[PDB]
Amino acid sequence: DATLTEKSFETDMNLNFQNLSVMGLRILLLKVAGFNLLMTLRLWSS
Repeated sequence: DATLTEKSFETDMNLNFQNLSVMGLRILLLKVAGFNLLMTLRLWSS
């Protein structure tokens, strides 16, 4: 029950290339993990 933690830097700040950087990285991570990593790790530690 919490927001994991803080950092004050790990944001998106969409605007130019940075947008595709944070967005593209998060979108891919979920596209590669949502159906692969999350499946493997589910049985394999970490």
